[PDB]
Amino acid sequence: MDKFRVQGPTKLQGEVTISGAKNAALPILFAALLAEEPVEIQNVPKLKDVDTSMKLLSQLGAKVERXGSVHIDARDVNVFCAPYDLVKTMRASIWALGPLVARFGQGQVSLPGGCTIGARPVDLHISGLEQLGATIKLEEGYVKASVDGRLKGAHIVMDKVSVGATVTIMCAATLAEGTTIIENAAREPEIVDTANFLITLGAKISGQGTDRIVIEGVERLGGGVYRVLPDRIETGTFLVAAAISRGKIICRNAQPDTLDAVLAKLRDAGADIEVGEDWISLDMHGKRPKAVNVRTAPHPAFPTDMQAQFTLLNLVAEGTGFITETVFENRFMHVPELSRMGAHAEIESNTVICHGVEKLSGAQVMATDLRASASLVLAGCIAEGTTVVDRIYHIDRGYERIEDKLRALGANIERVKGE
Ligand SMILES: CC(=O)N[C@H]1[C@@H](OP(=O)(O)OP(=O)(O)OC[C@H]2O[C@@H](n3ccc(=O)[nH]c3=O)[C@H](O)[C@@H]2O)O[C@H](CO)[C@@H](O)[C@@H]1O
Ligand SMILES: *[C@H](C)[C@H](O)P(=O)(O)O
Repeated sequence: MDKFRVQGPTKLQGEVTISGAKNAALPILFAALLAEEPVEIQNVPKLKDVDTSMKLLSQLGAKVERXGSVHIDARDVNVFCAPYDLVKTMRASIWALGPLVARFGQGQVSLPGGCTIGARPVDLHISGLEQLGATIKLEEGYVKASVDGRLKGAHIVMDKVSVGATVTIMCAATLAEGTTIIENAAREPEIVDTANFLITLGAKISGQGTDRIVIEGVERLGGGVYRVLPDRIETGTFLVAAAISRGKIICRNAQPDTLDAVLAKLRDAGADIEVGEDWISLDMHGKRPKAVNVRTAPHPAFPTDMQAQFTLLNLVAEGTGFITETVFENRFMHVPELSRMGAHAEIESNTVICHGVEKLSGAQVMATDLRASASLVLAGCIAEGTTVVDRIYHIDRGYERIEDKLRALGANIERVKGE
């Protein structure tokens, strides 16, 4: 099992080109199960979850290939049970269910996996599909859905905001008979990107990006060419990397408007930020960041996917700052690991109270999920001495070539294999 050995401290500065969003590429790949003409998806990041999704789609009978772009021809899909091994390793696999039921009248998918940061039920996906007319039963761990004929449009008032369930309902509604209105819909940029991809195929959707999405079902979806938007979490991760190391960075192929909350908190931390049509620059002017208070919540509020990274920022910042996590109930595993590197923090229920220190010390650490693992690698870059982050395959799920990108910013990092 691979690890990253990092030698610190190193000031991270330079430039990085942001890859396509992990969390837009994934729902779009599964939405392609609805397409009855070939599709070309551009700017797809080379990530472990994308590899898993391509294999999963192939096992359903879709013809899939890639490089920068992924090409999919789902016209001959003929298997409606997703394979357990591919389903259980990530969260995105749940998105195979809705398209299979909407287009073929049936689908079976085991409960998903992915980030171990909460119980992560899928009750809202099930409830939404049931409201669209699907009959669903859970048996031996598989969610089995079916419908005789087409799904039927419905006015669905989500009783909890959910990125994934909004996607499931929106995608399935594109082939339903009639109009579907999703209330309390998640507004994330990836939902807007998935909607625009579906519209490219011929779907009729409006309201994406707002709390109310209206879908008018059509008989079938066609094909198209679509470019995935930039990864806002990767962008935020590199901006934090520059901030905590008192450096400067320019992120290219970025989309500033997907990061209003994050950029505002970085400015509160003392960063000098400028933005262009497709880039973001951050300069600390050699200064240590100032601690900030943060509360995660659904988009456009501060994203839970940037929470571990900002915990790190506060732990090396000037002063005390808190990080309140309201979206997931078990997303503080990075804290005890950063404490072993010399950080000072206390956890009070859903909030981490951070007291910034001047410098961290290298240590052997390990994170059990994607963003926590990336945060430990960033800590290693600025810590004094050697840090070894174990189980880094978690990072591969959401970052394309983080090693090369950090190295280009000045990091001393090596991927060590086999012990
Ligand atoms: C593959 C992907 O896109 N992953 C992202 C997606 O995950 P994901 O789609 O799983 O996020 P959700 O928004 O659905 O989850 C938010 C909250 O709702 C709860 N919930 C969710 C679904 C459901 O059926 N029932 C339920 O109770 C969750 O367990 C959590 O407490 O959005 C999260 C929140 O921005 C991100 O952190 C993930 O990186
Ligand atoms: C970590 C939360 C990842 O983004 P997911 O794919 O498991 O959601």
